[PDB]
Amino acid sequence: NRAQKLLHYLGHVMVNGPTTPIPVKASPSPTDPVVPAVPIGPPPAGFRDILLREGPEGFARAVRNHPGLLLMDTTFRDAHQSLLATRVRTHDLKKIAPYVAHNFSKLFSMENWGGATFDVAMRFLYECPWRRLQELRELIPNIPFQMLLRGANAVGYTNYPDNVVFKFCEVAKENGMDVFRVFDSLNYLPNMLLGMEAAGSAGGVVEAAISYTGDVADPSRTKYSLQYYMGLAEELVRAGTHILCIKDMAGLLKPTACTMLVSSLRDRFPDLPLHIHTHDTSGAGVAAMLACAQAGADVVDVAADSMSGMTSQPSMGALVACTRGTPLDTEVPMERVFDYSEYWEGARGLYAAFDCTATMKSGNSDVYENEIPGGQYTNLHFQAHSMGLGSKFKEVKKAYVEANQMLGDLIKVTPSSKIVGDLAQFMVQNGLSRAEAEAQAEELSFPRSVVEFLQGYIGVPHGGFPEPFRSKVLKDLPRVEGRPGASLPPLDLQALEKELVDRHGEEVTPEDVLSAAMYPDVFAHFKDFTATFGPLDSLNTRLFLQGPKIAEEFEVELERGKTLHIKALAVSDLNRAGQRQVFFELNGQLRSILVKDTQA
Amino acid sequence: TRGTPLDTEVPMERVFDYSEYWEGARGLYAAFDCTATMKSGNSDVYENEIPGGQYTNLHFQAHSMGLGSKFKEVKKAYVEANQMLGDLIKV
Repeated sequence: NRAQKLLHYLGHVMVNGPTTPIPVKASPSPTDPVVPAVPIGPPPAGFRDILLREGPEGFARAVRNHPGLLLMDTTFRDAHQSLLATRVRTHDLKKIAPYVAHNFSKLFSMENWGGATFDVAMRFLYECPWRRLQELRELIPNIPFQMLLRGANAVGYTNYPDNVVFKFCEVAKENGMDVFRVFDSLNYLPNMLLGMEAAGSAGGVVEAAISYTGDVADPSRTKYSLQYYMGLAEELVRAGTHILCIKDMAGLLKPTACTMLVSSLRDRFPDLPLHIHTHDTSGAGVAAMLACAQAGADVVDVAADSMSGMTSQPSMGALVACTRGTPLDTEVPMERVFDYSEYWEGARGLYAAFDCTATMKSGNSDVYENEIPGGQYTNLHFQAHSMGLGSKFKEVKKAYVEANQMLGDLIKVTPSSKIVGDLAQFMVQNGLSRAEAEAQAEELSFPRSVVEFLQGYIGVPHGGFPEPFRSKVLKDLPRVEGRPGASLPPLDLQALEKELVDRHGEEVTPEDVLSAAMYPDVFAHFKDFTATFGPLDSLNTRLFLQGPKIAEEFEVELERGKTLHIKALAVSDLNRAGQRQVFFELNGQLRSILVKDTQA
Repeated sequence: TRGTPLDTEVPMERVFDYSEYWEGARGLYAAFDCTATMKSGNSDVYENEIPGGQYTNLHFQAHSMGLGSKFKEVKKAYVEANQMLGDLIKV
């Protein structure tokens, strides 16, 4: 039934390995983290109260006129991709919410979702991000929430019908999501326009970001000029925004660049709040970060110190220590930060089998010449080292820049980063050179992602795309021009709902429908896997990944009344055809279950 | 130090290949390493005043014998121990 389901799952776990590959021969350490104590009464006041009480622009004016500085935490989304394979369960995260709210109250809001919030939580993690965000609201009625959003594509890598994004924003407002970060990988203006328009139409604060690239301090850089960025900012604010941001996954924000860009932003709008978000990858996050904070910055994005350094965002403890005897007046009890960071350090030791510190043990430099996203850099290095790519993985990264150059130097975050990635992968695995690729490419085959990009689904960049290569490779394929969202006919989601109901549903809800609208195959895989092995989100980290050691007693809580105690007794051996018998002990019941081995 | 009068003027390409070489040679001594034990550079170095060359083997011992939760008590009385020996400049 239900308990027998999870027992079957545990048997499969013990006999086999985990479904997700384990690239590195390592096991979780036997050191559990320590939870500091907090009171039971209501938490101190943050900024969610202002939104629940005042209009959004009134809140923005209050923030702009608020004396000092503010932080907006990000320890749920970006540190995952920057450091791990974005493989941190909600079980570890359902133990901090009482601590932070009852202690921290000056935080602006929280970042929960982002780029790798669905795929990894649908491919290698068997959880539901909808259910992940649904119950996070009841524990923090103190600090609002924000997600990272992609404009043209709703949550995927290719453009989708606009009304899909409309329902996306509507349900995001309905469930408890508070703030949006509207942004698209390229500078295709209609993408940002549609994203902000949908965010406003759904009803809620619209916060926009602009990707930054290159050295804005050098006049030699011309493709993304100085006045280019201010023109973009002016036209978007003319379209109507609440807070402006300068997006940096590459972490190339420089102090002189910092001060000049912040000054330029501040002249024409010393009225709207300025937002910033970056990755302390090269190791220069804090310095230029505080330069921007001193100059004109208002909202700051930071994660915990245990997931700091390396490639992720700057630590909150360092800035609080530096900006305490400062007019910005952080003025938050900073001793609690010690125990919070130490809790997270204790919790980090579990996922030692996968991390960016697997082989590259130190922080990532050379992003100033690689301009690869850190959240994607860690994933690339992880998968390559899983494939045993060592020093030869150096050239795997090397082919990326020429792929960009042949495709034209364009800004890349969600889709285009992956497109250049697998394009360079193919380009280098064929052992190809640039001269012949430019000369002869029509006969040369390419991955379907290259063709999809060349068709024009993502959109036209600022600098355009070369005509000869697309003409040679595309042959006579149809070409999509303008906004593909308008070009793509709107599709009825009611029929998809009926299809999913007829497949496995009778009370299913539309959030499942849109999660399938990500990709139906992964949704079907997840649905069958859950309908086979049992309900998740009651199992520990090492229990999920490594498994319970023999003769070890454990407790798992799923419902309000169903309490159970489990201890592992023993396992049988290969009898005739990989059939094993396992004996488990419940609180008062003891049963033996057969499990099917597959290595024969 | 690029648009500043400090004028580092160091060829910044060879620094890269130096970095990857030193990453390669660092992995040779992979049996014991600070990063392997302590995952990332951390705060709380303020009230501890640990010398740089001592925190390594100190946390080494702490997590080698499993004093993850007992390491905080080591630094809890560290200030009091020093003040018993008098507030001292220590190397």
